[PDB]
Amino acid sequence: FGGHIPQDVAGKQGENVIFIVYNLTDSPDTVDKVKDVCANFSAMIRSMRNRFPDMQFSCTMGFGADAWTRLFPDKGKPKELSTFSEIKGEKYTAVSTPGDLLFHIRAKQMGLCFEFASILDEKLKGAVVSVDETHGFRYMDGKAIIGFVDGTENPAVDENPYHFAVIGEEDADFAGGSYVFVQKYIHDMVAWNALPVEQQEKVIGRHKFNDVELSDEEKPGNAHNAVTNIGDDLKIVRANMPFANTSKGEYGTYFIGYASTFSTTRRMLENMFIGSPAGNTDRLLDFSTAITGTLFFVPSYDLLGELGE
Amino acid sequence: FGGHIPQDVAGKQGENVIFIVYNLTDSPDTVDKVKDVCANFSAMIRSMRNRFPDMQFSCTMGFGADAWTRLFPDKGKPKELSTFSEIKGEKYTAVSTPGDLLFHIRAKQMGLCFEFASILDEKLKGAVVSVDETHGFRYMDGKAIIGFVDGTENPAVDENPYHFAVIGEEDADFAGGSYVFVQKYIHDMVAWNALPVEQQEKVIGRHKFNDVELSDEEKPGNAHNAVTNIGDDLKIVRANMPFANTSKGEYGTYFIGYASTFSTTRRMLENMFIGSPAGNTDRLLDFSTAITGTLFFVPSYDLLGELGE
Amino acid sequence: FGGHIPQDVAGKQGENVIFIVYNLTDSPDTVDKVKDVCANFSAMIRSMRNRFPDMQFSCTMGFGADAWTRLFPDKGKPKELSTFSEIKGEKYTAVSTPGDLLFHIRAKQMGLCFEFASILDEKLKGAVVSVDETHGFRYMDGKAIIGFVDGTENPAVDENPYHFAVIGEEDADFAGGSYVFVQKYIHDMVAWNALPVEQQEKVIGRHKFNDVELSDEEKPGNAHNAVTNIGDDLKIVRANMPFANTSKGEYGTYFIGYASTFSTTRRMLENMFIGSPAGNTDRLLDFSTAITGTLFFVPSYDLLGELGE
Amino acid sequence: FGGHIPQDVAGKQGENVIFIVYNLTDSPDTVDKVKDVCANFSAMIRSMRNRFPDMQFSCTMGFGADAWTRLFPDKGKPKELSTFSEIKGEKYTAVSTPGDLLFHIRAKQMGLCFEFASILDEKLKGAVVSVDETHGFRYMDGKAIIGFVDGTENPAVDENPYHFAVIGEEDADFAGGSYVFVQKYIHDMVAWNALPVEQQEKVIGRHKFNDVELSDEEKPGNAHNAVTNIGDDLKIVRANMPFANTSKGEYGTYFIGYASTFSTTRRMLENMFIGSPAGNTDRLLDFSTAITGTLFFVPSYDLLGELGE
Amino acid sequence: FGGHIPQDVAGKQGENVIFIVYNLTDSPDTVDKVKDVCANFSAMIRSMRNRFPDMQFSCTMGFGADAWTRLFPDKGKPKELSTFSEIKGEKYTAVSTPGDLLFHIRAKQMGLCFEFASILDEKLKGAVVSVDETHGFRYMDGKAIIGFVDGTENPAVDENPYHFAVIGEEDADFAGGSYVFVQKYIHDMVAWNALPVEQQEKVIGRHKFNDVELSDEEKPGNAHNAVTNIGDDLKIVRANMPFANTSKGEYGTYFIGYASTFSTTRRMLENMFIGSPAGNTDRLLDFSTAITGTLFFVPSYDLLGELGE
Amino acid sequence: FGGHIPQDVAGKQGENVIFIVYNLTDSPDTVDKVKDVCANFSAMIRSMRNRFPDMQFSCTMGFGADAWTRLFPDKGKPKELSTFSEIKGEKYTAVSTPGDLLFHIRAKQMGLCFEFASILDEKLKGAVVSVDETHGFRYMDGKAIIGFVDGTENPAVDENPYHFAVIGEEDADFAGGSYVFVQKYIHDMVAWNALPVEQQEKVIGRHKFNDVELSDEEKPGNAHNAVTNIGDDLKIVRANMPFANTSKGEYGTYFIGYASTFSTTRRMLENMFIGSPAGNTDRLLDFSTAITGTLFFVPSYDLLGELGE
Ligand SMILES: [Cl-]
Ligand SMILES: [Cl-]
Ligand SMILES: [Cl-]
Ligand SMILES: [Cl-]
Ligand SMILES: [Cl-]
Ligand SMILES: [Cl-]
Ligand SMILES: [Cl-]
Ligand SMILES: [Cl-]
Ligand SMILES: [Cl-]
Ligand SMILES: [Cl-]
Ligand SMILES: [Cl-]
Ligand SMILES: [Cl-]
Ligand SMILES: [Cl-]
Ligand SMILES: [Cl-]
Ligand SMILES: [Cl-]
Ligand SMILES: [Cl-]
Ligand SMILES: [Cl-]
Ligand SMILES: [Cl-]
Ligand code: NA
Ligand code: NA
Ligand code: NA
Ligand code: NA
Ligand code: NA
Ligand code: NA
Repeated sequence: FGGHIPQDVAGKQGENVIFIVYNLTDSPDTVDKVKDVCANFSAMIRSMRNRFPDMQFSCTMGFGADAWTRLFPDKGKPKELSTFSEIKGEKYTAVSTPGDLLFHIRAKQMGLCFEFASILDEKLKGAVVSVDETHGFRYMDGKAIIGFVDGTENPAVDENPYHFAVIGEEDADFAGGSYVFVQKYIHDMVAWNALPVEQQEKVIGRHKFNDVELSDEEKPGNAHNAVTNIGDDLKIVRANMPFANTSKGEYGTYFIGYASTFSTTRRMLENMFIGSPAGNTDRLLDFSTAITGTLFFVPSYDLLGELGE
Repeated sequence: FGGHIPQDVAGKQGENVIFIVYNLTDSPDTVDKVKDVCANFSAMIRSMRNRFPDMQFSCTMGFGADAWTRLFPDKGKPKELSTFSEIKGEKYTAVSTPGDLLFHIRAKQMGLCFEFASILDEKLKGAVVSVDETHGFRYMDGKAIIGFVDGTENPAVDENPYHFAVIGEEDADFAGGSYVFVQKYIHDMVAWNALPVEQQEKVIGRHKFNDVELSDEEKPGNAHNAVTNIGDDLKIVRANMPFANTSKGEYGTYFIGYASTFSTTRRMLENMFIGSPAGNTDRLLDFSTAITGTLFFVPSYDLLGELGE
Repeated sequence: FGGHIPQDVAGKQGENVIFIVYNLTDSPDTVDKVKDVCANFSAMIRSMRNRFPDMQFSCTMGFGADAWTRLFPDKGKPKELSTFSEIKGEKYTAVSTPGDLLFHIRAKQMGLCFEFASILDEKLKGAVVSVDETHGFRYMDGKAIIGFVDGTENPAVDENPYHFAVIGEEDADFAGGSYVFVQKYIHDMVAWNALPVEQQEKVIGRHKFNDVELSDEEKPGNAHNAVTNIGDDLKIVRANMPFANTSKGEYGTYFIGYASTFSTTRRMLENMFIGSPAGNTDRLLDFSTAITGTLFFVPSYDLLGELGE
Repeated sequence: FGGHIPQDVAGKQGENVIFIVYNLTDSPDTVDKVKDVCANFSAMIRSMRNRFPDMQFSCTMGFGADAWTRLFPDKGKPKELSTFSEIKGEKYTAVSTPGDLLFHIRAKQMGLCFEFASILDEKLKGAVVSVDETHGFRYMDGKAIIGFVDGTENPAVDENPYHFAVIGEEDADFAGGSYVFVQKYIHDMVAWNALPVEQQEKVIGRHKFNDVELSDEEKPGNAHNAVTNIGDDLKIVRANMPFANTSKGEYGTYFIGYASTFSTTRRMLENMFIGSPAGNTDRLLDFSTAITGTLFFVPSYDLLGELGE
Repeated sequence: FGGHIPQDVAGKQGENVIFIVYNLTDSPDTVDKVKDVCANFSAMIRSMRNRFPDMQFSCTMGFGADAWTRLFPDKGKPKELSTFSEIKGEKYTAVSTPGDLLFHIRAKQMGLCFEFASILDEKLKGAVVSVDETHGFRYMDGKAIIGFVDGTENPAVDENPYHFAVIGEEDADFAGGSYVFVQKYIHDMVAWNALPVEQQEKVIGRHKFNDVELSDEEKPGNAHNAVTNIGDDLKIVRANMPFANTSKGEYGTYFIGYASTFSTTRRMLENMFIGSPAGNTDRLLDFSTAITGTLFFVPSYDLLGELGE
Repeated sequence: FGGHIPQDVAGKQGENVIFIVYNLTDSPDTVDKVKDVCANFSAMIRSMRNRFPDMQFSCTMGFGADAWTRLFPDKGKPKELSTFSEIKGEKYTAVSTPGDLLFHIRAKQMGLCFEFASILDEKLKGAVVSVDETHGFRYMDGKAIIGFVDGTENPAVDENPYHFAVIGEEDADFAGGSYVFVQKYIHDMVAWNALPVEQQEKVIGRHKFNDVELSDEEKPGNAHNAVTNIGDDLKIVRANMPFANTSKGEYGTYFIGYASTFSTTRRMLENMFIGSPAGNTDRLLDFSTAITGTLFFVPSYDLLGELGE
């Protein structure tokens, strides 16, 4: 990665997570306050890890396409950093919604995520407004909120997740960076829970209990893991973090996918929402509605430091 | 307690917490669905503790005053179970707000709280509407969100917390039960953080770093721990659980206090909001606004089972 | 329990377990060697717990009916300590098989169970021959090897498991003791795994994923949890510990049930193997074959010490 | 114990330990400062346990015989609280050395012991002078510094350690209290390490590897565990905590023994230093030299509170 | 390693272990079923590590010499992959016994090893028969079952264990692979335990308590660690995992050694069984009998994937 | 580092620590005994890590300037290995005090540090005399004993600590080595504790509660973190480990700093004790007195092995 250290874009999914999306304000301190956070970001992480070395603390910081150009007009721009274009299928739509800054905060204890987030609040006071804050949690043995283990397909063991999450020499000025895409999905849990397990397995493409992938013969072409694994060893590093307000019957998945090239993520989204071939849409979308969709660029630590100067 | 096993009303504060307050609906299944939960409540707890014996899982279930009489007209009524009467001081008000059912869910992992809460959602579908759901977290070494350790005054070590949290033979028909009072407080963190530590210590009545109580000579009469410790060995078992949406600058404390007699809690509230003497109000209320206030009765497990029959 | 301390008969199920059943030999040292173990049993447990206070070490020791009378002719005999009589149904049989001594060894690490067992081997050299040794393990979140959580029905939370596991003043000379019954079951995993989950749930009587008991309307009368919960608040404390040699396709459950009265266990077995009414047998027996069955008496520590004198 | 809650006198041995012995000064604040600590002692423990609920924090506080009478002339005196009288054998002497206050501080982390001790330092400033401070540590699986597991003989499993550590109705005014005796031993490690293991086992009376007690036939009458187990079910609760400055070749054991009656401890000491019969001294004293010896009274929490009034 | 990722051949020894050796059957599905496992092996590991990231799950898969040629006739063959030739000394024999597939499964919980093994059973049904299954456990602080710490000599700290366990460019077509040799040893524990510790130390070549290597002057030339450390910085990565059925008096060590070149392992075996010089055999073989001996090739993950195509 | 593996000079700070400084004696075994430790050092570490893989055991070994030349006259000498020259300011002095060997021992349990240290004592018997032994502990969330988090400035996250701690090709014969400097500081805790928090923050240069660095506008030029961060990306890897004997009112910090070049450490010391500009001394020195100061060279493991030949 040209000797550039990436942010934690190939990290495992935390036990506790905070996703914050901010929009910038037009205040006369906005650029400076954002740059203060850029300058001090790795120090804030150092502080947490020094204080709580066993709590697996991590935070990543990303920038929206318009925000990047506003904040950093002379820094160039990653080749694929452009506002996400809505993908509208015959039935489902991957919406494109606002967001200038993304913070993805993970730790073994929620109190540490809060601590970091509170300092961001203080440092960015007047410079930002909240677009979304979602709190997530690890559910059992890495299950998505629909009760199936998620993440087994992430590159690991015989592949290096950094290879798939981090920009390389194909865009050398931004090597060590990453393209991260987020979507909030709201589930129809009543309809999902009405499906027998065997039908749920056909929707997902893996066995519910033991997480073993369905055989080609058993796996339908519109299974979630069939359509989202686009092939040709093109992969991203994904979470699907549960969030919920059960008292209101609200159950969701916060999708976050880090990629060396956004083209992979976008192809996955095309396969899901349009279908390959057209109409062969992700069956899981019959139970899941995308209500946000935003692309951010996550710079290498080296670049982040330069941004803060 | 007349041989009655209490719910977990003298438990320590969890690492992760969900507070849910429901109102009952007028559906023709409402009483039956609530009774199903009553009947199966200890089984649901058994399941969690059997599956995750090291995760310190706990849930308590309580009933509002009006709800109790609606649901269980022939079961009698605890002597102090009456709708909380708002306490209006010259400056501050402890508001009285709605709530028919309370669930207080605690565990070492938020995913387990979610699991339990999702089953409550399913079992109570159509019988309830959400009044409030708040998610809390343990912050560092048991700090309240204002950065001071909280809970050291809870009866422990040389006193038995059950003695102070659980109804005894003074109301024998409900021995083993508890009166629980909840309040959501929203903090003015900007004003709080502007105070030097030494002034913050005078507001709280303990040292910030080492949690040592201020000496009588140093402790003001309007310190939080001066006014809320009402004396005569009358005590309750309290949490003040942090909650926050930092992206919106929202910082709060979810107060929950379990008592053998609500008269103690009410006297504490009088001391805080009216002052003893009048005007000697809790200085912490200059930085904290109560936005909910509700009393619930938490029956013994024995009684809970009878309620579900 | 007449002031008698029971052995660990209401303990939770260990992470690692060793079940050993010995027969006595006719050697001229047999009684003395057994008495040496009786005399030193609580010391051996003290040693383990002193050395490894966080490893949840436990061992229980029990005696077969014939063995008890051979070893201890003048100590009287528990009222229900008689060789188990085989229960033969129209289709299934709960066999009665040999065993003079039972050791049930549990800990957070298998190495500690081994340590204790090796010392028993040394102390009993020449006095015993192995009838069976089975090693078990906790499987996920307390699942039985058939993939369903087991043990949720064990008395806990609003009931005291000692009340159900320990002999009381109804047999005062043996108060603090327990009746323990063991059975090895071999499963037909191929047939079991061929069942859809919804049919598996009807066999067990609980939901597979969330361990919620089936409703009366949904639960068949021959479900495992219907037939084994005999009613009238008559209960025992059970494990169903997984064991396996997967390379040979061997999958089993080692049943062990501690009871204040063996009559409860025997009634449960009648319900399973004969049926109540006759023919209403445990559906789980269509997938599980009992290959051992033995009753042992587990004395209080006080009595155990006397036995060793 | 007359309804009196004892201090942690039957606690297990901590991972990290601080033993502090203070003498009182003649300052005109000495009694008041000591009483401040008495009054606030259980609060200081509450604070630690509230902040660090999983760190097994404990502290006990005891008073020397002369100090008790100086500080509390009108509180009466425990029947056996008298300055320890040196026990001089033909070869070895159990010395009697000064000490007015004892603090025995234990936790899973040394930093917590330090925290508590620093607050004691602050509260007692000018009122005390240090007689001894020793820091100890748990060594492997509860080994004493001579490489043998220690503490297995402590009452546990089939006996209640409080019964042996806590004063009962035989001295009702002080029920809930305890007699604690401390000795620092310095070892001749070079001589000890020169002994073959089999001879070391004869000195101790247990096997080195597996902690199994030697048989009567194998155990010499002067073995440490033979002479210190005085019989007739008279027992105390002991630690022998390792301490060392290896750079100076200094290896020691800090003995601390809590007893319901000091007469048991004193009889043990007679057996060790004089011998029963005379000359049958503890063989371990051939490798261990007592350099301190002091008796303290550890009051119940109830009494401690009264002392602080 | 030519850019090839090795299997976990330099892993530490698990807390719980399963060793399975299978023979292939002559069924018309055998090759395909084995290839299915090859193709899905890294996915099965990904699943376990995704679900249980803190449980240190690992599995390695190896092939016997004859099996390799049967299954993969056109893949070439590692230079040293040939059926192990029995080493017969004047007194002891390192036997050569059957085995086509080896699975070495390790984790912090035995239930996870079982899970993985059960899926192998299902996937290989009809294609294999069990030759041996042995379950092992970590014993105390990494002790072998003879009570001495084992594994300290494994390359680590100032050497890289992969260098010694993994084939390099000397056999480039198989770089990233490993030669693994397994032997089951049965111990004469009665004879071993009859040896004084000082003689046991001379058999092993290290001190029993502190694991310090004997000095050259003290260490006999036939000590286990003298004869098995062949010199010239030629090393392998070894376990000696305890296994036992104590009820039958059966105590064993399951030897498993991973090597970049089998020539090192074979030289070690020559030193042990024949002696260097002849007759200078491993003294530990006077207490240990080899009852199996088989060589397997453990391919890199890259190659394993190709094998499964 | 020329392919040389460094000792643990960029390790995190242990939970428990032992610092030992020895002087050599003039005995006729001194060189040989030191060389025995050199030869066996990595083996001793291997043993600890093999036995206790989860206890984060570490030890580093360093040599004083005079000692190096005495022991190893023909090995050359690191370019900056010269006896530390006392730095005397107008008010404060960084003293230079004796020491020939340094051992820095860290682990999650103090018993493991003791174990290692005891073996060093045995191996070095007669060859050394103790200059200092200090025991340290981690205090809360990595706080120095003055109650502020320390170590956040250590290179990490976006920098590699080895780059700053380890000698590179600028001194190729010693690449992989490190310069370590130790100082014992004694604090005036009474004066420190009398400072309001806001003044303490000005002395340190960070906020006490949240460890956030003071802004340039708020941070005085004589703040500890201003003067010790010398700039130009010149950094060392530091601990400031707490030690104390609270009973004597003794509170200290054991400074230890590992550096690729001692010139950085020395410049830091100049800034602290003399001031840059002169007189702009570290304000923390108004509360901290240096009582030792010694430089040691910590060789790579490769070189250490050669030294032991
Ligand atoms: Cl931590
Ligand atoms: Cl710019
Ligand atoms: Cl797009
Ligand atoms: Cl758990
Ligand atoms: Cl009613
Ligand atoms: Cl009211
Ligand atoms: Cl332990
Ligand atoms: Cl008898
Ligand atoms: Cl029967
Ligand atoms: Cl804790
Ligand atoms: Cl008095
Ligand atoms: Cl005396
Ligand atoms: Cl895990
Ligand atoms: Cl082929
Ligand atoms: Cl060969
Ligand atoms: Cl460990
Ligand atoms: Cl030299
Ligand atoms: Cl210098
Ligand atoms: Na501005
Ligand atoms: Na209805
Ligand atoms: Na005999
Ligand atoms: Na005074
Ligand atoms: Na076929
Ligand atoms: Na010499």
